Amino acid sequence: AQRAEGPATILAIGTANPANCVEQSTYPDFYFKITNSEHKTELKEKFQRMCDKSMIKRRYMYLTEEILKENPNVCEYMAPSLDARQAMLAMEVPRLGKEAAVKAIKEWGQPKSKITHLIVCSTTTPDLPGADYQLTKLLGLRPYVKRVGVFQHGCFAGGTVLRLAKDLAENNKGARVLVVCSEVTAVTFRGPSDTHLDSLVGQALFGDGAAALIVGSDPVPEIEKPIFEMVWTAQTIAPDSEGAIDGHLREAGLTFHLKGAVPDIVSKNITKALVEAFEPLGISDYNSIFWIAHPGGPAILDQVEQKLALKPEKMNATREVLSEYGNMSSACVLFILDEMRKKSTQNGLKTTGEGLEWGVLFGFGPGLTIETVVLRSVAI
Amino acid sequence: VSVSEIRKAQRAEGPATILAIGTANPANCVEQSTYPDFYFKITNSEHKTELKEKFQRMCDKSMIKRRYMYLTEEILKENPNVCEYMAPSLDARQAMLAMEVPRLGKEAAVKAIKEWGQPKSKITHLIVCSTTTPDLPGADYQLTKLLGLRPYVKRVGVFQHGCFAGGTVLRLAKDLAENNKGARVLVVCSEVTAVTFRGPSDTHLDSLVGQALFGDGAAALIVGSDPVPEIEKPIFEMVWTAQTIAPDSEGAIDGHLREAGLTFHLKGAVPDIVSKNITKALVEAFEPLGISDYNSIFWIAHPGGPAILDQVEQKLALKPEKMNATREVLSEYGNMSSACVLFILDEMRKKSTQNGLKTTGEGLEWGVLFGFGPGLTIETVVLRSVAI
Repeated sequence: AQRAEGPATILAIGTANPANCVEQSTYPDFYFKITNSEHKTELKEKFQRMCDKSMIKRRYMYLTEEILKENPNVCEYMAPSLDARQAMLAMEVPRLGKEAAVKAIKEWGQPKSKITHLIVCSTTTPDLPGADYQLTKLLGLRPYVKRVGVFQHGCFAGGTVLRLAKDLAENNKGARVLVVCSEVTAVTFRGPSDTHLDSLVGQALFGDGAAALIVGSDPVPEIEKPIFEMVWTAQTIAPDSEGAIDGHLREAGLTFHLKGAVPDIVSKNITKALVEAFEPLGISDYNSIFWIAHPGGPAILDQVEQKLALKPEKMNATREVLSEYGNMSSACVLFILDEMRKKSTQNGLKTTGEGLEWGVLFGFGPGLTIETVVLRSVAI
Repeated sequence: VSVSEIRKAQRAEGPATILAIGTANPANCVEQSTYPDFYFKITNSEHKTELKEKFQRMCDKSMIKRRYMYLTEEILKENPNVCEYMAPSLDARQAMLAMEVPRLGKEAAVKAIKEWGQPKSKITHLIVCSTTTPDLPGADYQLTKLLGLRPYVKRVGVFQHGCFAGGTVLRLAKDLAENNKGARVLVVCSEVTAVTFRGPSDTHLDSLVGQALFGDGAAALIVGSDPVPEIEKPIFEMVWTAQTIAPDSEGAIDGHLREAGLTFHLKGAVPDIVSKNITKALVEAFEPLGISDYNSIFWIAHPGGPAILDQVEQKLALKPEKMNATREVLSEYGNMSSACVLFILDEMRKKSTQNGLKTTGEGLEWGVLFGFGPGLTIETVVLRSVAI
């Protein structure tokens, strides 16, 4: 009587962001000023076009004007600054993650002493113990909670944590898994450089945020309220994409090397992933399922939409999150699930999935990995 | 189709079982008896006569005969900051790990797959563990590339967990294999001291003890539920798992990844904390089985240090033979972090076969595996042996 009976189900969702709201319209002037680069006028025009095409209205950042003034080495492009950044991360990642987790637990409505497993995900973690240990302490969870830390996986990790939570919940009766994704740009922020150009795109897209979930099989009637059910999962590496998205954790912090073929590679490989997931269910109409896609950038969304001839409405929840929060790495897809279920309830639809039955969630990231998670909605 | 019908046809049936084990170590073998002279010379610290005496004592009582290290005198001579106690050297260490962790891990994996005997294309999941990883993609990606596994292998990287992670990967493999029909999980723990090696300091004796104990190595396993009779060959079966944090131990073992690489800091007495919390971990795991005599089960314990083994043995009044397998690995390889407990499982099963015992667990039926590490974490895995 140790294994569970039904499908792993999402029972709650909560999110959080740093208090500092940064409007995109005025970021270019701010960015080039704080990094003492107002004189490279031309390079500011390149960044100007990147922000105008980003389709982002605002982002939230732990890094404030004061903190940047406190750390000149972080404002240069490549200066020794890892130690300073690790200190910021050791405090903020767990704090922001706790804020989101508290809201998820409140929605769930059960004692925190009932949480049996914990999965914590962040692009990087500064020490040993990892962030999972820190969050266990800050939330006051059972000392014997089973922990798993997911670090340096990157932008596709929203799918990864769902994939892990599914097996932990389904193979253990009574198991209730707290999942937390917390991302903070203190590890990636740096000054502009007309040489390292691709590093510039991250400064125009990346933002801060955290999202938490409670996942479990065999929901208790009325006491717990299902939102979405997980059905099948997969992970794969796109062919001829090595180096498409690289990252290096060094003494100058974390630097990225993402080329311009990214949008092309993702969209060209999206069809195979969909067939692998839905052909077994006899589903061929991709406008008949609800969508959740990691908004790595606007181009990825435009080409997937064009490639499959999706109605513009399919990418709505995804584009709404990109517009109001920017690219929060692993946390994005979880924010999108929240936006979709809230919007559906708001407009009086019949299911948490915009009134539809089946859906799909995609994570995209380093090693040009594509994570796929098939979902099913819940009535009303 | 309904989700219910899908779930029913998706799950596996029996308990996760270890089907093969393989290990590997760097080619450079370092004798312990003469390490003090070697270490103080390469770090240009021969004028620290008193400090060297202390280190000689540490090495003499470590119960380690030798270790294998990727770091050689030639490499050390090319990286001057790596020889200092705390100088800017992370970038150089990252380049070393980027190559060695995946290379050493692949060597062990090839041996495990050979024993298993089945196509590499049938591996559905991959778990790679290492104290740290230098880039994005993580080491799990590189191993997949080096081995040529199917691109759709489901991967999970376990980084910055530490010395207790040997238990962590078994705990994860248990759920991945048991909840997915046909799943075959390749598990790899690869540890390289290039990330922790540093010069001696008379104000950081805890860092120095680490220089006397840590060694390099990798271990690989194939784990799966529902073994094909007479084709696949079960070695050990997993029964139950647990993880806990010892009370009042925050600070006992901590590491920091910084510009000077990875450093460790201790607080209190680790051996005492482990030995005082071990009985409760055992009672909770074996009470349900009706076992109170710990000399009646086979043992696998993370050899963090010789003192932990001595105190555990004394606390439970174990016969000398109980720790044979554990002490053999500590003696022949040193503390290889997460990989240790996996080397011990291999030693125990090989010796049981060699000396004619009736089960892979020294002729006994039940056994236990313990992992100890940062945030004073204790991982417990209950095991059942296999006949002959």
